[PDB]
Amino acid sequence: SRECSYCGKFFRSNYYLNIHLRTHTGEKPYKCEFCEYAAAQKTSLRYHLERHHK
Amino acid sequence: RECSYCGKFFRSNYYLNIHLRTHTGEKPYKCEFCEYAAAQKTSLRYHLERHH
DNA sequence: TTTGCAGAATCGATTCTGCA
DNA sequence: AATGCAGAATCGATTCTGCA
Ligand SMILES: [Cl-]
Ligand SMILES: [Zn+2]
Ligand SMILES: [Zn+2]
Ligand SMILES: [Zn+2]
Ligand SMILES: [Zn+2]
Ligand SMILES: [Zn+2]
Ligand SMILES: [Zn+2]
Ligand SMILES: [Zn+2]
Ligand SMILES: [Zn+2]
Repeated sequence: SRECSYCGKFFRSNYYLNIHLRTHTGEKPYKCEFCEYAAAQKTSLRYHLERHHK
Repeated sequence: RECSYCGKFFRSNYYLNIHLRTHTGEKPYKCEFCEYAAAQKTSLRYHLERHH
């Protein structure tokens, strides 16, 4: 589907809905190699690298 | 009135002392419903309003 | 159509400031 | 002057979206 069971928002793809769901479940598949930081979305990890590891 | 972490200036020593918590992470405001702790009162107040 | 990059927008959480 | 409450202003870690 494309509607969130938690917050009711509708998304443009099933693909992004499933990414969006992590925000409510806690699931965070992108692990920082350098610390114990994890992120739901690639961009959060990328920012985390640029700012805490430099 | 000057902070030694960030160099910023403030209007008073009272507020400088509160400002330092943002760096030191001393968080005297404490939620009696979750392990949430804050440096400034407004943060604890916001926290109570939407969580509890 | 489904997946993905990339970076701007968002808005929760915090800091700053007007006034007492 | 020093303290303090309250909300305006700001910030930034994440979400969302133009594009491919
Ligand atoms: Cl304390
Ligand atoms: Zn949702
Ligand atoms: Zn969208
Ligand atoms: Zn890291
Ligand atoms: Zn580090
Ligand atoms: Zn400072
Ligand atoms: Zn709490
Ligand atoms: Zn929360
Ligand atoms: Zn910003």
